[PDB]
Amino acid sequence: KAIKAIAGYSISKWEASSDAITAKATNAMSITLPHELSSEKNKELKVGRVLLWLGLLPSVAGRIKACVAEKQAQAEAAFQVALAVADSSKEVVAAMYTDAFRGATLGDLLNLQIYLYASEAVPAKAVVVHLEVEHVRPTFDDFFTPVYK
Amino acid sequence: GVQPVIVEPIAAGQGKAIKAIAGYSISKWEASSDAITAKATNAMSITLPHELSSEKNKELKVGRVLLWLGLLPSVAGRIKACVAEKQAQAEAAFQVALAVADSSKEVVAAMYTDAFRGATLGDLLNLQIYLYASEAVPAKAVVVHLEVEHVRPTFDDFFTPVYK
Amino acid sequence: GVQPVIVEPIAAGQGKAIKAIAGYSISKWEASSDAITAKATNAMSITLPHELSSEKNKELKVGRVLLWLGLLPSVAGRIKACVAEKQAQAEAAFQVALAVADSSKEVVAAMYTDAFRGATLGDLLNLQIYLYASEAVPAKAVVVHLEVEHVRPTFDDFFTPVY
Amino acid sequence: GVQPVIVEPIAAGQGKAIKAIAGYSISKWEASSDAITAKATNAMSITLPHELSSEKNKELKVGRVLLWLGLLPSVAGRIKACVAEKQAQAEAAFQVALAVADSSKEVVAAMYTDAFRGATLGDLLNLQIYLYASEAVPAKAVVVHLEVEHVRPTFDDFFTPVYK
Amino acid sequence: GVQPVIVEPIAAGQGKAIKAIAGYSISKWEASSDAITAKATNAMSITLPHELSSEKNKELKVGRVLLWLGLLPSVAGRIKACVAEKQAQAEAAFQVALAVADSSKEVVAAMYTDAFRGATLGDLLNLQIYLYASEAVPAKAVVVHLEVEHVRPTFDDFFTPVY
Amino acid sequence: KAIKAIAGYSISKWEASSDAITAKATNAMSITLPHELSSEKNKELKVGRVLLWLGLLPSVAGRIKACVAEKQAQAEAAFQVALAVADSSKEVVAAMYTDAFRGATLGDLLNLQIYLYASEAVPAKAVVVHLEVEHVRPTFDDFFTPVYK
Repeated sequence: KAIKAIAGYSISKWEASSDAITAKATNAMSITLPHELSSEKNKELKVGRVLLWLGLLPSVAGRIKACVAEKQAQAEAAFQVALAVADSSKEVVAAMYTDAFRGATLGDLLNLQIYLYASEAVPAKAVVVHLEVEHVRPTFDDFFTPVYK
Repeated sequence: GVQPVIVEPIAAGQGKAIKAIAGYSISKWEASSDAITAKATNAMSITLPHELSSEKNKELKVGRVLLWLGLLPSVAGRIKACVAEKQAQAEAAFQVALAVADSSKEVVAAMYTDAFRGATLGDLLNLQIYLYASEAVPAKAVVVHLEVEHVRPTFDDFFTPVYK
Repeated sequence: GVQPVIVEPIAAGQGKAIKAIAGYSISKWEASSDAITAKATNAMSITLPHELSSEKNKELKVGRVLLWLGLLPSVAGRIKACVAEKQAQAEAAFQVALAVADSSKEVVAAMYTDAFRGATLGDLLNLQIYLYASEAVPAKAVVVHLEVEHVRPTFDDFFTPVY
Repeated sequence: GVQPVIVEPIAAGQGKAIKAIAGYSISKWEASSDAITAKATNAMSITLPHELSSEKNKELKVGRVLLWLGLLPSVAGRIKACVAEKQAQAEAAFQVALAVADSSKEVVAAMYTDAFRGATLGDLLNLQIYLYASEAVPAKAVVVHLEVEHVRPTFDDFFTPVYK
Repeated sequence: GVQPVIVEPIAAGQGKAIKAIAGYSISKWEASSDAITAKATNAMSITLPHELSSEKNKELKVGRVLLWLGLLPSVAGRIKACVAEKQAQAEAAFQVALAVADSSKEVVAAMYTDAFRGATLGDLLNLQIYLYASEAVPAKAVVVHLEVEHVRPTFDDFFTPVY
Repeated sequence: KAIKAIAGYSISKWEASSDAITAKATNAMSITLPHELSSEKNKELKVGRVLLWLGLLPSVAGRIKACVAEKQAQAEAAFQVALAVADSSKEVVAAMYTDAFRGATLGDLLNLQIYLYASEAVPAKAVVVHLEVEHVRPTFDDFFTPVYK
């Protein structure tokens, strides 16, 4: 089976491709909401659980780590405080945050960042980061936009 | 069975007024404009009053929003306006707006019944006002009026305690 | 389902007349205009009729105010009128008015349901009438009619004592 | 029979707040001061807010009035203040005042429970504020806060009718 | 008629402790001061403790805020403190504060019952603490204690998963 | 999901950074309570379960082990008697002590030590040790300090 969202909650999924990475280097990528949730009305919706997993090219060599944390002056120091890390050298390359954000809002996610690490040279678009975020269902999504505008 | 009716003419300012829902109050303020070039657009920021600019008061939920613009009796041209999110392109806000106030209609106003419902008063600072003109217009020639329904502030019926 | 409906055309002078609220009466007077420059505006102070200008009656409350203007039939163009507070700019009063009377529409009128509901007849001397015209207009071409409802005066059905 | 009691100490700003009577609301605003000479007095006019300066709103009855003054933490001297009618002599207003706020007390405030009851908001413009200083003080060194209980304005829960 | 009454003297530490309202908890932390020029004022930003600095907890509502300061016993003079919004003038915050803590009185404290009732813990980062002294005071001589009551956090009695 | 504390119990979390480590060397670090639990009144509170996990820098090479045990004359000999070890060469880098301390007090934890091991040179602050301790909730934590002091 799989994990089902609680009553009154929906799950939104999107992805973001990566840039080039150097050796023993760590990039910081900001989080961008999908356009359908970018309004001020929808930035007030609560957040439940958040799941991170990534997909590498089959020819990518070396160990790739990733996590989501708050903004840090030193990019590498994020991994010491993150509550879960997606490491490509174990059975499950995923990072589940079941309680790290439960109660924040979608507008709060713009204050977070995604940190990627690589021990070997990585070209552009080699890694794809998948983000899945559970949140309160939008209040009006079963109505047409009124015609008289 | 048919039914005959008579339609009664209505004078200006004679219709019914909208009433706020329980637990809410309506605050009003207006802002001036500056010069607009022919076939151009302007972006105008939204600034709160002083009495609603404390951390306590910027946590009040928003209801409905009304935007109506008053202009000089001698301005020639077509004026349009809307309220939307901040955009790189000022003219591109009209392509996605849910209500546009156009001066060449019978009612020059726009009602946003659901676009900003559930936001907070402090979130309103992230919205802008876009203003278009068909022909060149000078400054102060058009005034925009903004009316926001929001939760009634909790403590406005109490004197300040005397022991400071 | 669908209901058929017949709309009956009406002539001028057909239509309801608004009735004053209980305990109130309506007083009417008019003001004549002077020459107006094209694309300019005029301001003129409200003058109470001689029968309401005493201290006894300037303390009565105000309900609704109605404005309507009657033009010379030869006059053509566009005339606009409004009632507001005294303004530094004559034409700026149209940006803050809650109603404007226009001659290019079918009903040339302006109704103020709550703009002054609760003031006194003496407060009307603090207001002004603003008149705009797109073309030049000679004097005595626009007559401004005002209708005000107010609390019914209490001691007026008496003769003046002469003993 | 005797009765023993314990008196509990109270911290600053810990007492009860006064609540307005039915049908009334409280509006607040503050005004700055200018330089005061040693052993001298100043007369400060009273100006209404903008939202309460229409003919409709200057007909609202007044209830209670509270005057409390906040001053810099570094001002040396004694400061007194009162609200009274306009007078030829500024120092002579303290001889007839019903409540004087003196900075050398535990509670620095004055309550006027009956002096101005039954007047109107437009009548308040006829009153002044008198301010005394024992030693020389600079400008902006003392701010006066004024709180007026008055009848709740009738139409603040309604949207403006759209047909202008 | 007249009732006799005996007043019982109390020692320091005797007196009631205010209980937090249902559904709320109280978190306490302290801040140390630095050198203060005589007849001058200092401003210092509120820093949340590390256990409330996450996005999850900065969305909790605020009830009451209590301030009290503890001095070195050798320190003499007058110290004043208040919590307000950020001000262009450091000392102007005392003219708009709803309470001030003074060391020349018996209780050196300041209670804010409604000044911030309804804000968020993240809004406290928009406020500042202002400290004034009549004489010169060296660093680490005033310790500012803050006590804040807020909505009780919901998901904190769990271990961090490690699967 | 995650593991919830029993009735009448709360969980306190803190961390301590590491010093430099030599090759095939083992350091001993004493445990320090948070300041809010350091009083004699709060040192009498009972202890439930204790969890240890650590966060390395992504560029740290070599195998890092860690455990908490009693004071030992020989530092390395702790790993032979510890009931759980956090090894950075397996799926879960964590050490759970579900019954090793259940019944002791917080004052007893000052008699324990944390032992770290490294097979390669490690600079200062490279490892961060996270400690999570379940204990009886303090008896007075919903009251203000009385004003008249």
